[PDB]
Amino acid sequence: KTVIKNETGTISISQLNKNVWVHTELGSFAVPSNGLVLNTSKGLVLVDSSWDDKLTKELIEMVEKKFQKRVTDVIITHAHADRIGGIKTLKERGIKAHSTALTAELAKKNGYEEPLGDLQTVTNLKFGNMKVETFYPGKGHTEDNIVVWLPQYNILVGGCLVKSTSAKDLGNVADAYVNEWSTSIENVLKRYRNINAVVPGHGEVGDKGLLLHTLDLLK
Ligand SMILES: NCc1ccc(C(=O)N[C@H]2Cc3cccc(C(=O)O)c3O[B-]2(O)O)cc1
Ligand SMILES: [Zn+2]
Ligand SMILES: [Zn+2]
Repeated sequence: KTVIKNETGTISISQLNKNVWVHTELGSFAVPSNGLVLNTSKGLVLVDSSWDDKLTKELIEMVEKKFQKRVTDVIITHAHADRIGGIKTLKERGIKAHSTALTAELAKKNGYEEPLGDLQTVTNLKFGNMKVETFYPGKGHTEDNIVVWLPQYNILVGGCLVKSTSAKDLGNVADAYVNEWSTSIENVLKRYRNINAVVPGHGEVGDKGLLLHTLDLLK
């Protein structure tokens, strides 16, 4: 798979297909974090920003240069820093920051600028030719965590709800609901029965197996 790094190695993008890339940044907490870059005919769309504004700026600038179009939209998958840390950069550049109402409320509570709160339990978006579904499966990693589905590729962005193979514990559970997290995972497995790739919030891209791994970690 084609991989491209910033001048520092702190930012990397890896191609999943012609129009879909994973973006990965190193923040301190040293912790890598994943999101998605969608190359569409109407502009770039990101799933999740990054740890802070410095990295988010760098990310945007890298993909805008490479793909020769603007970042127009970002989907924020919950209100923690690795997801929403760059929200100030998005707002001041006129980049639309989509989220559930709950994610927006929690962002505000925690002193972040507010994303749009436009996403429902199920929301279907289209950016040029690129179809994007957002789904709130229930509480897990956080009370507000959502997943993102690309039905044209059967690619699932699990976010921090979904642990990577390298993860040997549930990680940061300060704001988690460990009794509901299994049901929420099961809700994802029920909705998306045929998955080609699953992108975890941290770690290597996997498949449906990452969902099953997460269930085992919850026992
Ligand atoms: N409510 C206090 C609080 C604020 C922010 C964070 C936070 O930014 N957590 C992120 C960074 C991180 C650091 C280490 C592991 C994970 C993980 O996904 O498990 C991980 O993902 B989080 O979204 O929880 C946690 C608690
Ligand atoms: Zn989190
Ligand atoms: Zn996380």
